Formats: sequence, C-alpha cells, structure tokens
Amino acid sequence: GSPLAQQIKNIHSFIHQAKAAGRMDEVRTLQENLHQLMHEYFQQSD
Amino acid sequence: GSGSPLAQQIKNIHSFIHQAKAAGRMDEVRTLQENLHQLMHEYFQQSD
Repeated sequence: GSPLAQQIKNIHSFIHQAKAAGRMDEVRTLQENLHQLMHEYFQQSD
Repeated sequence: GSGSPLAQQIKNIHSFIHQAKAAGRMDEVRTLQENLHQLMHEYFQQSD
C-alpha cells in the first residue's frame, strides 16, 4: 500500500540477511537507514 | 506468526487517532501517535 512501508520492510530483510551471516557493521549501518526511513514514514502517515 | 494481532491493534489505535483529528484535539492526536509509532516499529521488526 505505502511505497515507503515497502522500502522499510525491504531494508529490514537486508538487515536480517546480514544478521544471519554475522555481518555486524552492515547491520549497524542499515539499521540507521531503517530508523530514518521509519521516521519519514511517520511524517507521511501522521 | 501471522502478525495479525499486532496489525489489528495498530488499526484500532489509528481509528482513535482519526477520531481525535476529526475533533481537532491536537494533544490527543500527538500522544496516541506516539503509541502508534512504537507498535509500528515492532511491526516492522517482525516483518519478513
């Protein structure tokens, strides 16, 4: 439905894959992007 | 699981936010939106 919600779910899946391989730096950096996108999604949806 | 219980909870809170918006009740909207954001965060963390 929401394009940005899909982008968030996509990021979260890339974070999962990085966790599953033990890639800590990639998890950390992607998490920052997830947080920012989520707060854009709140701005859109508020 | 399916995520449906959490999704339903979020839909319910969103209906109360709409009701507060419809009355122009700003503080109620903003406080309920904080609760909505916290559950949305968990929804995203549980997504596949």
